[PDB]
Amino acid sequence: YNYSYIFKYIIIGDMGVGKSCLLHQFTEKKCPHTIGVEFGTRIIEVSGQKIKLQIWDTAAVTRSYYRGAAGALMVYDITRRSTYNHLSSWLTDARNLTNPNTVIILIGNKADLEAQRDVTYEEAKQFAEENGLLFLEASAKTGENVEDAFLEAAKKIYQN
Ligand SMILES: Nc1nc2c(ncn2[C@@H]2O[C@H](COP(=O)(O)OP(=O)(O)O)[C@@H](O)[C@H]2O)c(=O)[nH]1
Ligand SMILES: [Ca+2]
Repeated sequence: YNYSYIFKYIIIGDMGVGKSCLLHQFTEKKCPHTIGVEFGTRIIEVSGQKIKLQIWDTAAVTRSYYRGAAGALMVYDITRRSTYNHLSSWLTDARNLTNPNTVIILIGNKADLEAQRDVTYEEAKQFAEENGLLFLEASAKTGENVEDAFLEAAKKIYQN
């Protein structure tokens, strides 16, 4: 496919929140023994425009990809409050290490584990709003809201 832009995304968050899984769900749209996908690409369509997305689970060239990041998916696990409590630390890196146009989107992953919910939708939304973040709850496992996660960022990126 004949893209016209390249948006670089980072994905960041505590270990085990589902970053690789989110990346794989988005880039393959579908192996516990594996380390887990680190990097991926996908040509999406956003406002009648074809854009190549580069997506990197980042946890020299790394610093240069950071500085050129159009978007940043900041991920927590809704079943583990500690991953939510670490969000201000990730946001500091996400802001400090990228550039002034970088669109940050908060993702509350593992939403399918509803019986294990440890963080409310509401408190997380208030954090997002306070910090000017887009915010979705998602499930990398089922695929619920995973495209929207990547596509919502991309639409806001395109407006600049
Ligand atoms: N139930 C559920 N498990 C998930 C989800 N996303 C990831 N996992 C599991 O969480 C574990 C760690 O996921 P991974 O993507 O490697 O996390 P990472 O360390 O953030 O890259 C694995 O056993 C995944 O199968 C999800 O949306 N729902
Ligand atoms: Ca990973």
